[PDB]
Amino acid sequence: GGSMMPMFLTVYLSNNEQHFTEVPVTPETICRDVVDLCKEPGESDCHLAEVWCGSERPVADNERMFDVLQRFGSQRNEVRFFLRHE
Repeated sequence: GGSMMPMFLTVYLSNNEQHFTEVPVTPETICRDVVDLCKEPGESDCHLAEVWCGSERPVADNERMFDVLQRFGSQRNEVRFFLRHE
Protein backbone atom coordinates (compact mmCIF):
# COMPACT_ATOMS: atom_id res chain seq x y z
CA GLY A 1 0.00 0.00 0.00
CA GLY A 2 1.34 3.38 1.06
CA SER A 3 0.73 4.15 4.72
CA MET A 4 1.99 7.55 5.88
CA MET A 5 3.20 8.46 9.37
CA PRO A 6 1.81 12.05 9.24
CA MET A 7 -1.90 12.87 9.03
CA PHE A 8 -4.27 14.88 6.84
CA LEU A 9 -6.97 17.53 7.09
CA THR A 10 -10.15 18.00 5.05
CA VAL A 11 -10.45 21.56 3.74
CA TYR A 12 -13.56 23.17 2.27
CA LEU A 13 -13.60 25.13 -0.94
CA SER A 14 -16.25 26.70 -3.17
CA ASN A 15 -19.79 27.73 -2.25
CA ASN A 16 -20.86 24.30 -1.03
CA GLU A 17 -20.86 22.20 2.15
CA GLN A 18 -19.89 19.08 0.19
CA HIS A 19 -16.81 20.14 -1.75
CA PHE A 20 -13.62 19.74 0.21
CA THR A 21 -9.99 19.01 -0.39
CA GLU A 22 -8.15 16.72 2.00
CA VAL A 23 -4.38 16.60 2.32
CA PRO A 24 -1.63 14.79 4.30
CA VAL A 25 0.79 17.37 5.72
CA THR A 26 3.79 16.86 7.96
CA PRO A 27 4.76 19.43 10.63
CA GLU A 28 6.59 21.52 8.03
CA THR A 29 3.99 23.02 5.70
CA ILE A 30 1.15 25.16 7.03
CA CYS A 31 -2.34 25.89 5.71
CA ARG A 32 -0.75 25.89 2.27
CA ASP A 33 -2.86 22.92 1.45
CA VAL A 34 -6.03 24.60 2.67
CA VAL A 35 -5.35 27.84 0.78
CA ASP A 36 -3.67 26.37 -2.31
CA LEU A 37 -6.54 23.95 -2.99
CA CYS A 38 -9.32 26.11 -1.56
CA LYS A 39 -8.10 29.25 -3.30
CA GLU A 40 -9.70 31.22 -6.15
CA PRO A 41 -9.34 35.04 -5.92
CA GLY A 42 -5.63 34.71 -5.18
CA GLU A 43 -4.12 34.28 -1.72
CA SER A 44 -4.58 37.82 -0.41
CA ASP A 45 -5.07 38.30 3.34
CA CYS A 46 -6.96 35.02 3.70
CA HIS A 47 -7.29 32.63 6.64
CA LEU A 48 -8.28 29.02 7.31
CA ALA A 49 -11.08 27.99 9.65
CA GLU A 50 -11.55 25.10 12.08
CA VAL A 51 -15.05 23.96 13.09
CA TRP A 52 -15.76 20.75 14.98
CA CYS A 53 -18.88 19.59 16.84
CA GLY A 54 -19.91 23.23 17.05
CA SER A 55 -16.42 24.38 18.02
CA GLU A 56 -15.48 26.94 15.37
CA ARG A 57 -12.27 28.99 15.55
CA PRO A 58 -10.13 31.22 13.28
CA VAL A 59 -7.05 29.31 12.11
CA ALA A 60 -3.94 31.01 10.72
CA ASP A 61 -2.37 30.02 7.40
CA ASN A 62 0.78 29.24 9.38
CA GLU A 63 -0.89 26.53 11.49
CA ARG A 64 0.79 23.14 10.97
CA MET A 65 -1.60 20.26 10.20
CA PHE A 66 -1.25 18.48 13.55
CA ASP A 67 -0.52 21.87 15.12
CA VAL A 68 -4.09 22.78 14.33
CA LEU A 69 -5.23 19.28 15.25
CA GLN A 70 -3.70 19.70 18.72
CA ARG A 71 -5.83 22.73 19.64
CA PHE A 72 -9.18 20.98 19.17
CA GLY A 73 -8.69 18.30 21.80
CA SER A 74 -9.10 14.53 21.98
CA GLN A 75 -11.21 14.43 18.82
CA ARG A 76 -8.57 15.37 16.25
CA ASN A 77 -10.48 13.66 13.43
CA GLU A 78 -13.69 15.55 14.24
CA VAL A 79 -12.75 18.99 12.87
CA ARG A 80 -13.44 20.64 9.53
CA PHE A 81 -11.16 22.94 7.54
CA PHE A 82 -12.62 25.80 5.51
CA LEU A 83 -11.16 28.59 3.35
CA ARG A 84 -12.36 32.11 4.15
CA HIS A 85 -11.72 34.82 1.56
CA GLU A 86 -12.76 38.37 2.46
